[PDB]
Amino acid sequence: EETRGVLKVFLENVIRDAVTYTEHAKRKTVTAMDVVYALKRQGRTLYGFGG
DNA sequence: GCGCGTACGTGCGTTTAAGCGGTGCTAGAGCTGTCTACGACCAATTGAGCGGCCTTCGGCACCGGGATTCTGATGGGCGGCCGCGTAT
Repeated sequence: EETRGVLKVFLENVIRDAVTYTEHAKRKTVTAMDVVYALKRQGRTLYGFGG
């Protein structure tokens, strides 16, 4: 139960960062691309899927 | 170290819902195409900003003068010294 709470914490913040750009971009269908930059912000850079 | 307790791992059976590949639909990203507003650039004038330089009143904490309270030598008067001393 404890971890689910955190998992949620983490998703929330990242998706929070991600969603804004997508809105910024005048679109709904939020991209994988945002998922990542948003991750790069919080400080969890990912190698694999992007740009 | 040791001992008590119990909770969490390992199993089977029951059960529940992910993953698969099948189709359909249209939304929303991506492209594309024309206009023009807003930002860069160059100019000239102006005062906000920085170095240089020294300001004044208020607040913390040390202070100031005057009446008043407590301690000390002074002193006549009632008593006691019993022991040397003059007079008959």
